[PDB]
Amino acid sequence: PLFKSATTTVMNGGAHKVRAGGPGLERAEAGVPAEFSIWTREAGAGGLAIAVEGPSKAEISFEDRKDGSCGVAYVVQEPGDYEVSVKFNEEHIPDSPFVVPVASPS
Repeated sequence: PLFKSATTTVMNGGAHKVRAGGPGLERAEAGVPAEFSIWTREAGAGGLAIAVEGPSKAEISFEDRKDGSCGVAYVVQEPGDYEVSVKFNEEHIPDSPFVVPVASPS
C-alpha cells in the first residue's frame, strides 16, 4: 500500500524555505518521466528524501545540475493520483504531500 517508489538523496534557513514545484508536481503522464524541481536556494543543502505514493510503480530518476539545482523525474507506470511526499533534512516541508494527477499521454 503506497510507497511504490522512494528515494533518499543527499544534497552535495530550513525545510520551510524549501518548496517544490514544476511540471512533474502539477501533472504527470503514465509511462513518462515527470520532472519537477525543488527550490533549494535558501536551504543549506542536506538530504532530499522523496517518496512517490500511488496506485502503481513509479520510476524515480535523480539528476544533478551544474548550478546546484535539484531536478527529479519520475515515471508512472499507470495513470492516477500520486502523492509525492518529500523531506528536506528529515522535514516534510510546508505542503510536501503533492498529489500529481497522472494521466495517459494518449
